[PDB]
Amino acid sequence: AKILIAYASMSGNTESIADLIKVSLDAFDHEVVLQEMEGMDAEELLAYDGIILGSYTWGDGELPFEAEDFHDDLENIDLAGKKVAVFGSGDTAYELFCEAVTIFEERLVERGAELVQEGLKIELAPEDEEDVEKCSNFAIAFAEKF
Ligand SMILES: Cc1cc2nc3c(=O)[nH]c(=O)nc-3n(C[C@H](O)[C@H](O)[C@H](O)COP(=O)(O)O)c2cc1C
Ligand SMILES: [Ca+2]
Ligand SMILES: [Ca+2]
Repeated sequence: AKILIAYASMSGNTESIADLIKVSLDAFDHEVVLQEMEGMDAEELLAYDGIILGSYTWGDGELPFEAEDFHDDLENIDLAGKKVAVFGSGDTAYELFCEAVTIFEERLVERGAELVQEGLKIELAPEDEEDVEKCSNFAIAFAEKF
């Protein structure tokens, strides 16, 4: 086991970002598991060397209902030594664009994880050239940390 991508997606935008990151991480002969974070016991993260969380942002910059349980679930695990990163899909029409990226970044650092880079912030779906290149650069820099 190596790198885990746990994502929360409702309309598919964050899921599409998770798919792009995994494919890049595949090209480096890493072991990349792709999972949804809902109903996922947070204990599973300790089997991995790297962990990449991903979530969309819901009302008033709050985590979606599905991700707050997993976020609170992280309260009781030591992530010391785990190299982590965060991504998310939001909409700049809101004041708190991709607050979920900041929320999960603080929580992972709050539990001893080594945050290797600033989170990836995509608007809506990664359905154009520079969004795909944003994901491609983010995933490669994470692989350079390994
Ligand atoms: C009711 C509602 C509230 C939202 N609030 C925010 C927000 O506070 N900040 C933000 O960046 N995006 C917000 N969004 C936009 C979603 O984060 C955006 O549509 C995202 O791409 C959905 O990702 P998904 O396809 O993985 O579900 C909101 C969307 C809805 C419908
Ligand atoms: Ca986009
Ligand atoms: Ca663009």
